[PDB]
Amino acid sequence: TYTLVWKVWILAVTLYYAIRIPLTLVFPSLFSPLLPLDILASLALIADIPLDLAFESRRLLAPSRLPDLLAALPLDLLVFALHLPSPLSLLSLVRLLKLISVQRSATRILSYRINPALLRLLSLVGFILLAAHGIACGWMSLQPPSENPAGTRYLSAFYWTITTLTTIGYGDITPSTPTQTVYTIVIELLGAAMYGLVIGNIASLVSKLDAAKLLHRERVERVTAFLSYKRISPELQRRIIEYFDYLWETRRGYEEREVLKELPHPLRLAVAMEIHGDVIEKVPLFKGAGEEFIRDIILHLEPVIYGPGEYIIRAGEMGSDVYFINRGSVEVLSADEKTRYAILSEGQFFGEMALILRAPRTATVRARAFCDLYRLDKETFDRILSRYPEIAAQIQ
Amino acid sequence: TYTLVWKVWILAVTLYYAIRIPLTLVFPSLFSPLLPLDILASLALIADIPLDLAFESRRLLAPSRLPDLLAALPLDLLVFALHLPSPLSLLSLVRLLKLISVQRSATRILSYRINPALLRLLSLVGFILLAAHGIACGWMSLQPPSENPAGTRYLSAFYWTITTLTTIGYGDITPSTPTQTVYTIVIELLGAAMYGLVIGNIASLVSKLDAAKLLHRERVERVTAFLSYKRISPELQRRIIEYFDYLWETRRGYEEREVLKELPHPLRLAVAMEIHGDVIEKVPLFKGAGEEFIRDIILHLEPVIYGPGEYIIRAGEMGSDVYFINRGSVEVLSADEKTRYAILSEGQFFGEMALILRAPRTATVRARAFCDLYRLDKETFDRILSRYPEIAAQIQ
Amino acid sequence: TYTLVWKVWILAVTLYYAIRIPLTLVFPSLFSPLLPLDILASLALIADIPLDLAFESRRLLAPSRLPDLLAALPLDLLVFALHLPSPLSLLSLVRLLKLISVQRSATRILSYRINPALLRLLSLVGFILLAAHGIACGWMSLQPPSENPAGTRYLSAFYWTITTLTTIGYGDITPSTPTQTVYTIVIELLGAAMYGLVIGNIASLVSKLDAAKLLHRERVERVTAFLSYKRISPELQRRIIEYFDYLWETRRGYEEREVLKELPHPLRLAVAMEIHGDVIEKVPLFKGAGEEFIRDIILHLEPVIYGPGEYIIRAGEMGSDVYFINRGSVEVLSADEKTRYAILSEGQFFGEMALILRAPRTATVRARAFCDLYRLDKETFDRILSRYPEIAAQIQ
Amino acid sequence: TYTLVWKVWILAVTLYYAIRIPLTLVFPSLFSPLLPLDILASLALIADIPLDLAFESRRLLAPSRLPDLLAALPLDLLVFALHLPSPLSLLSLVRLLKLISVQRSATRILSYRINPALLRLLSLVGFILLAAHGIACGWMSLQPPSENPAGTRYLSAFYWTITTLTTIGYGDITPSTPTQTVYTIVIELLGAAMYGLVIGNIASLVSKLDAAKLLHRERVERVTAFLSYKRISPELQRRIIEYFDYLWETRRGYEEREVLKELPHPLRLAVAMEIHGDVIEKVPLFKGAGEEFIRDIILHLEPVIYGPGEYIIRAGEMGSDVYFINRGSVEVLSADEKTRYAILSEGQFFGEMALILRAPRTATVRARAFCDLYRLDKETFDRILSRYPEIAAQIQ
Ligand SMILES: Nc1nc2c(ncn2[C@@H]2O[C@@H]3COP(=O)(O)O[C@H]3[C@H]2O)c(=O)[nH]1
Ligand SMILES: Nc1nc2c(ncn2[C@@H]2O[C@@H]3COP(=O)(O)O[C@H]3[C@H]2O)c(=O)[nH]1
Repeated sequence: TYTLVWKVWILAVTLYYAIRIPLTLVFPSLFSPLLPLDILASLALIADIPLDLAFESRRLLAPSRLPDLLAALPLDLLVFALHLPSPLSLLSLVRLLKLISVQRSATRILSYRINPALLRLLSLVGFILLAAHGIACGWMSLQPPSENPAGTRYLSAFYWTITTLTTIGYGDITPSTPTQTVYTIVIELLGAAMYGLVIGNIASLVSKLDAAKLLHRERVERVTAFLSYKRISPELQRRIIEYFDYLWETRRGYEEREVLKELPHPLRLAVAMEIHGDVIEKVPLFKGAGEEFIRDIILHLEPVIYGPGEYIIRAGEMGSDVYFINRGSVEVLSADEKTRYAILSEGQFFGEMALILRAPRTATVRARAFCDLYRLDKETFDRILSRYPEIAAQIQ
Repeated sequence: TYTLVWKVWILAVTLYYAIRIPLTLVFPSLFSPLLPLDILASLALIADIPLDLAFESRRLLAPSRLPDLLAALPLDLLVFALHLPSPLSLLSLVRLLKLISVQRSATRILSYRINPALLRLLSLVGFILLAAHGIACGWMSLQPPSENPAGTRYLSAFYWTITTLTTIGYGDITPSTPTQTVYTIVIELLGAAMYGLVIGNIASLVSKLDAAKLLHRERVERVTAFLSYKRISPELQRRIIEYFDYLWETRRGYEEREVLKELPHPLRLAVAMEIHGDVIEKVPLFKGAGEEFIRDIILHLEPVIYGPGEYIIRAGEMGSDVYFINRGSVEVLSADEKTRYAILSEGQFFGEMALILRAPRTATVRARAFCDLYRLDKETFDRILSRYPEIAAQIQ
Repeated sequence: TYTLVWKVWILAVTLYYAIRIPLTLVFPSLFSPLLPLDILASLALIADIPLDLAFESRRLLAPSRLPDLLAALPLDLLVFALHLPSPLSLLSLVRLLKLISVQRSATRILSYRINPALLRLLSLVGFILLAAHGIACGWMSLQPPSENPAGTRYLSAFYWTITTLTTIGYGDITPSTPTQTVYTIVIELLGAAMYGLVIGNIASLVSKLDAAKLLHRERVERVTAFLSYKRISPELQRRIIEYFDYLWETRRGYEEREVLKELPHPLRLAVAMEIHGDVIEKVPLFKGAGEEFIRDIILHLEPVIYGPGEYIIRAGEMGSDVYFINRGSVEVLSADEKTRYAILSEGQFFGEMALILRAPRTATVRARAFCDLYRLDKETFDRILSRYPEIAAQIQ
Repeated sequence: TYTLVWKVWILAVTLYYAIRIPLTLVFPSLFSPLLPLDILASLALIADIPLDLAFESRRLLAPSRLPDLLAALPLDLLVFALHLPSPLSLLSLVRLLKLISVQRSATRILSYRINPALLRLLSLVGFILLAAHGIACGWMSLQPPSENPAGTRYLSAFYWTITTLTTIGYGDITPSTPTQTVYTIVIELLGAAMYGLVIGNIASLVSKLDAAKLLHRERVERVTAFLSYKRISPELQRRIIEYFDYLWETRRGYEEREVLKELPHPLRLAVAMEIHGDVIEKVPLFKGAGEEFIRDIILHLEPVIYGPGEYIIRAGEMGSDVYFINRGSVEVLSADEKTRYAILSEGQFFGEMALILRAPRTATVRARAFCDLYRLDKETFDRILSRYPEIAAQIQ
């Protein structure tokens, strides 16, 4: 927590040089009442690399280290103190190689807090404005010298380098000399490239913007276009469509057994233990068993979703499996579907007299709303029951 | 159904303010014979938030609620009644924060009726025109004052703010003062950003436009480029290609067992019951069985597709499985493939003397057109037959 | 084959109207020595709809039929014969609704011959040029009338409507009147929209251009970045990389068992019969078996790929499975890897004394180049051998 | 290694013609003191096609060969020696068809060293600059003839053809004649097309730029948005999130059993042998077994990842499986979780008294950091142990 303020300070220092250096190459009337900030920022840039090594790499010559090395040394201040000429002063731009280090720091200190496409887009907008400043300083540099206030002759140059980079091109102020025209051609290429990069990053940002909502929309029309071929009845097709509308608006389209298959075994055990915690210590058949038994029955529960009105259990069937209610409600009717016995709710269960006995179903269990209930098969229970002899004697 | 007309009314009210307010900031000669519409619309905006709470959230200070709160209060009408000056009148634009609420309402009331990329594109076109109006009003505001009809001095400003935002840039009318030039730079940035967003949304809209037809086109060339490596004969390769052309033009490329695996168990049971309804109550071996038997044989049927001329059953083979015709036709030939016994059609079946007996095939069953027929294996039938003793005695 | 020439004729007729009608709205000095082509093309458009019904739909009021219906009737020729004025002549553009029918015909008569993105891009380029003609005619229409040759006053208008639609915007010739300026604003919107559609279709065309070569490139770096974490030796890692280079440059990256799983059972049987045809009728253990036996052993062969130098069979091992060579070569060495017994090639086999006997390996079988050989497990052979009693007696 | 220098020489020769030929069509005052380079380069182009056949195709009339054939012959030098006129000289551009051969050579000699989208983008930038030269030569050609230095009248033409292709369009220098205007329209179309191709390739380049980091970011929010529906506790949810942060920052998001399933059987055996090499020759139960035994136990090990504090083995449980530590550390506690017995590290193992015996767990094994350990089930060990009788007698 005390290296992040140092990274913010280094970002401020390099942003300071990025605004100041091409502005003082044009005007040498600056730098003279402003040298102490150069002193402070140069000491900061030369002292960052020991703190770049220690407390940053443990917790000096590399192909991914030398921009910071070339940015560290005071290659500037010699130019502005000794009045080096125009084709030789330009090496004071070597401090601008520091921005690669700040890019590479910012693309990992907050890379998973925010979207990687959005971070790249914001970094590109920052570099484009910060480069439009330098291009405006260059255009202001190679103008014919005339008496003009230093605000207005910068304002026209910045207006020109925004008109050229965004490819609008009013053409109200144009090149005159050939040495202006070569500079104009090369920044037309750079402006078209930057605007292509911006359109590419926005196209990569809004393409993946709705993927969960588009994948579900494709999966819901694949089933519909298939069942229209099979000449299905429209009522059942409407029931399937309202099932998918439920499954989108509750758990966002994702199937249960394919989400918690991407967890390892102890975390999947922990999630299933947290889910079926207030349910499994209620049945009067698993009481008195060990903790070894509950962890093995709790990993073989299978989720199903019954719509409103679906017959879970018909009276008079064979019947094999027990059902644990998790979210919805359900009702229990008689064999003639008239006399309501009772109503069940979440945290309860039904069908427990099927794991131990070969009796046929004794009632009709109809769903009321969407249920989201789990089930346990008789074969799976007796398969993982064969290795526990004490409960194998308990159920007999 | 009576809240949707209220949402349409609120959209009309906020669109009314979005057109009117920057137009009356430039011309104070309006608002005076037009105050009653302000009264009606302000009452509507201040009375929407009780109906935003009740009958909308049940069926007041939140980070996703405060734009509607700041849009609700009559922060306007005080400016236009008391003649507040130019840098202070601009807070009458706070009503324009209402558009966030209308965006968030419209992106969920009709989000699955239409395409989410198309909805975002239409909303962006709406916001771009509705913002081009305000930018034209701003450009018309900071002009040098001269006698000019109020239609033409708006028409040139709207022509300018469309020439700048779409990045054409004729340059026939340009900035003159510095305070115009700063405004021109900032809306050049906004225009390049909006046009990047439009190109990005169109690129995300037409990329996923043919996905079902492109996925099948990739799957049909992956098989062809693989079988060209194996040095396959061109006749069988042409038969595979016409198989995939059939499977595209009938059920749109999708495989049967991977479409109805994305349904839950009761809906998959209901779909299979609707498909094999007029077929399974015709065989003279499953008649007299229970409803528990039919629901378990109907879930283990496996679809296959035979091309025109494919040998389904050769006379003299071992033979294990029964076949149920669903869509196409098929013919039955003798052992020498000469004397046609009969012809079968949809709704019928063949091979029923293989589930119960160890006799060899008694004829040759050749397909005629594309068949789309289901089959049932003998091992699967006898596996799910072992738990039903009465039909296990019936077949003996 | 004789309806395609009629579709080409209808495309020529509607392209004729699309070039001619806005050009003759500006110049009424045409149409008079050119009426017979109108007669022929109008008869063609009114006679296409019986051939649109018969021999096209079997092999009259619908929401996808009425553009052809409105294009069929001679709503034109009345305007140009009776000299209808300017705001009323424009309904002669209703013939231009025929292009929807030609679009919908061309997007299905050759939809799978070529790429669906490329077809949409070419159709959009056609519509953009064909609309730039009409927009040029409109700009030429609402000019101030002056004596000027009819080639040059069209050439400047077409130059303007290409400068505006491609968003270059030289600005050398501009609007003058307000009624020109409104037309300029609306086609600036249309030009920005069309150029957004072109960039979107090119971005959707070149994104999926290399998918087979990019998917393999991702799969080859996922394995490398994983095995670099496990601290693997660089020699084996180089051998894995040259394996993937082989598997790209021969069968284009695709795995064998996931390509021919997307075929149905009879076509998969036919492909496996064509592959293992000149191989399986060579072993002296399957000779004398039936055709029922070969079709069941041929569906359980499993492909493996051995690199140059990989030990297939080590002398002295347990050994269970037989190997069928398909593409590469292999060599057979002794127990001390010195005395070469023989060399094998494609179409041959080795390890046949493992299906019938519990003897240990008798030699060392080293690969020489990449082999691409199939294998058959002993358990699978004896599992599908248990149901054939005669070969079960033959092998004993 | 000595054909790559020849390909570089041919690329240099065709780049030489691509710069020189349209520049000498405008100025016939060249070519005369510069013919010997034409002689050398023409001999190179006519002698490349024998080395294109031999040592390139083995290691003459084809639809993918004839551009090189038409580029080979000296169709030039006759024009510049005999002073052919303007509409007939243009066939000297046929040498420019050589660039297709260089494109097709470069798109395969270094196609998997670098990114296929990046290669296409760099090739398009090369072709766009190399075509902007020729378009500038054409614009310079059809100018009104006036005395002007040959550097400046080229510099304005290149400035114009960069202003038009990047769609900026200052409009400072414009067409004058109609024959200039037709050329301007056709290169406006070409410039809009090229800039659409550049934006499309950048949009296809930066879309797939972070796929491994975006796929993991989607998989980590799918689990979180699902477990928020199940009303899970925030502490376990934080533990799941830090698990996924570990699994990203170590092995880049990929699951173990789905990476080395995309290898064939001998390479998967070799990778597992390299991983479990310094581990399996340490247990005092597998010592004295054969090499046939180790290769079969080493293919059935299953990876699991325990977080810091997860109970691997609880004292008093049933217990079945043995665990092999690979990367992390683990600690062994007593039944009351107080007295630390020992600490284990990588290369070691625990739980070996579970494969042979039906005793219950004798301690508590808690993880300390992230472990990355493999396990072997008792049922799998005894299943692959049943076919080896000597170790089946050794364990008793
Ligand atoms: N008969 C009966 N069963 C009930 C009642 N309430 C819940 N159930 C459950 O409904 C189940 C349906 O018959 P089961 O044999 O599956 O076991 C039954 C009970 O577990 C009730 O009031 N009467
Ligand atoms: N009891 C005991 N077990 C240990 C010790 N160090 C490692 N272990 C392993 O811890 C395992 C836990 O009990 P096991 O029966 O699985 O087998 C035990 C040993 O293999 C130790 O000091 N004491």
